[PDB]
Amino acid sequence: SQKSFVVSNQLREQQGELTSTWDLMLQTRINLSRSAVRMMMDSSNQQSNAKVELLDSARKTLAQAATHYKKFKSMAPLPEMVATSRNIDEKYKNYYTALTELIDYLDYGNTGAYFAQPTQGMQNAMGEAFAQYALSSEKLYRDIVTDNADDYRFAQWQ
Amino acid sequence: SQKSFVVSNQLREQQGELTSTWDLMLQTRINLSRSAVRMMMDSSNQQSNAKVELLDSARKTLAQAATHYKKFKSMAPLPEMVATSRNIDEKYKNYYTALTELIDYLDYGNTGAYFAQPTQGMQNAMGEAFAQYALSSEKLYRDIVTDNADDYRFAQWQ
Repeated sequence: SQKSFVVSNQLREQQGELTSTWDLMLQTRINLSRSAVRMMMDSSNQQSNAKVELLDSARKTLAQAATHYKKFKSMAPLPEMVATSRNIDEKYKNYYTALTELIDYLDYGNTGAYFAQPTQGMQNAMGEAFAQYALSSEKLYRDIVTDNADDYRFAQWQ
Repeated sequence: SQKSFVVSNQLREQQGELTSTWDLMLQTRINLSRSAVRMMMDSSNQQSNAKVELLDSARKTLAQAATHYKKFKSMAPLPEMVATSRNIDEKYKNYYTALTELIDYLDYGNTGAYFAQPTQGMQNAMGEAFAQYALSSEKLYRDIVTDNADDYRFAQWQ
């Protein structure tokens, strides 16, 4: 099918990869918090072992998030999506770096530095960026498939 | 026309409400864990004082999740989506109930009951169900927009 089908499909797949990225960043946050609460309990016998398996689960979900994000970046943007795509990038790198620092803080037993990070603010900023992306994508998508402004070229360095 | 557009747009809106539902269940899980961790810092701290605020934030996100799910349910399924919708309902109800039970334990500071509840498997089952839904929807969407339509009718109700 059709070249507008390729373009419209691309927008849905880009959204799908960002959805997966965001989901897996949230799962990373959950896993890290589960690890932290284990480290705040009377140690060994209970946990001290669990805390490690949970931190490893956080590493895994975060690597999966980064994989989805790389797949996102592999799909050329529509020119009208470049600005919101860059805003996604800015917030993603900040939250991704925040979660990698959390992993590190817990890996060395540093719950104080874990609690000290303003993680929630960075999560919220990503969430809001992801929402603005989805608004812009959906409105372009409508234009494309009702011919109201296909575009209909990918960004490219011609 | 276009009725084809009404149907395809419906599939996308349904996927969007389920995405919002899942996102907000995960944020509930995060907020619950952030509350639980503060319930274990306890005493002076400063960090601990937010334990009730965080549990309230969890109540908020879970209620938002339920609202998105109600919106999902407001949109009549196509017959081809009924089975996977029912599977989503099952896994949603189990995970929603799990989260509410976590809330009710932390309501009284019952962190041992909170830790004992086997939440992670219900979370995972929900996640799998959402994945399966998303794949079936996308496949159906592609069938719909590549024609023929005609053709696609919403569920009837007698």
